[PDB]
Amino acid sequence: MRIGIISVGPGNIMNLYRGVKRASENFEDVSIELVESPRNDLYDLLFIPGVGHFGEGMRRLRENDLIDFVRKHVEDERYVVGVCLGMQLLFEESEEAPGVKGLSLIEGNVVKLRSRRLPHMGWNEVIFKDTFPNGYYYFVHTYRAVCEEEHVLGTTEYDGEIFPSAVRKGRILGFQFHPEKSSKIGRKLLEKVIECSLSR
Repeated sequence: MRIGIISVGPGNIMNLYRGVKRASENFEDVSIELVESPRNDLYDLLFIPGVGHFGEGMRRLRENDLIDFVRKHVEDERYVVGVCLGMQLLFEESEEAPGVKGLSLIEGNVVKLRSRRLPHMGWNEVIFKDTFPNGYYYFVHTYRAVCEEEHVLGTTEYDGEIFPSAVRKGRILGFQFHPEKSSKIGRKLLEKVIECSLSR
């Protein structure tokens, strides 16, 4: 159907765009658009990317009146996928930015990794509960989500601490790693995502 990628948030999103583009190749009738405002009608797959601090992430979302647009997609039973910082924005709050409310699309909060050597950077394994490919992905983050098991899609360890590298609540997905920077298994992940939104 129609895939949308929010393009306002911190960090360059062209990489995730290329990744999603090449991944939607093997299928068809797949439209990809960059989203800057609500001045677009619902997509079937909406990506919320980003690389930066929780606070700026939400600011670029509200400054462009995109918050309701995102909440609108969930209520309307559509697939919303948070990538990297976008995954964190899915929760209620974060230590990285006190007082700033998150999209609150998933019950839980965000806290800094316990490790002394931050930020967490490099490849690490992600073990999925189901659906997606176990394997190594590329992470670059300082914060992690803290949610209930019910919403844990995948896990990853860094310096003794295991955290949810992937989360799920209905048609809402979140990946703490960069799919577009995870080569083979990444494109495969993105494909599986498109694949899931194609059915239902």
